[PDB]
Amino acid sequence: WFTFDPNSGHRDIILSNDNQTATCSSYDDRVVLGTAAFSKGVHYWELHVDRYDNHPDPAFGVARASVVKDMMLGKDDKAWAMYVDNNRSWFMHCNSHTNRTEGGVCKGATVGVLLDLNKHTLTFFINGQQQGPTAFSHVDGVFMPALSLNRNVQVTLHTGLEVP
Repeated sequence: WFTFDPNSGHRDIILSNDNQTATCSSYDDRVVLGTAAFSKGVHYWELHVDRYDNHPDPAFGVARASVVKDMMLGKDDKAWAMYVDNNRSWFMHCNSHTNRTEGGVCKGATVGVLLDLNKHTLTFFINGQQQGPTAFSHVDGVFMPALSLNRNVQVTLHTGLEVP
């Protein structure tokens, strides 16, 4: 179980619903992290897309605590993310794009994030279906759940979820 960390986020992040819900005041992407740090075991969580207006690229994944908070997740070397619009996703890390996958998100979609620190992998799901191949492998160290979004998106966190 974790929530959004109100002390982790860019100041433009807006938390609500006992810190289970996030949006942003900015049209620029801003980061917020979860209250959990993972270093072992297998973790799965979901983000429900409460609101998706226009054509933004919210991003979902995991990060080091020192991730830059005022840019899309995966623009620096401290986050591993899937960014996704209404049409398609990309995987991003270190501002490098891999594995474009057709099929995106919309209001009512769910994004699932599977951080497997036994196998050292990060895998994404949309609406219960794996999105692309395993996104990143040989992932090591300590990760916090991460989100970036702007004012065109609102997401609600669902945690304490059984691994599929």
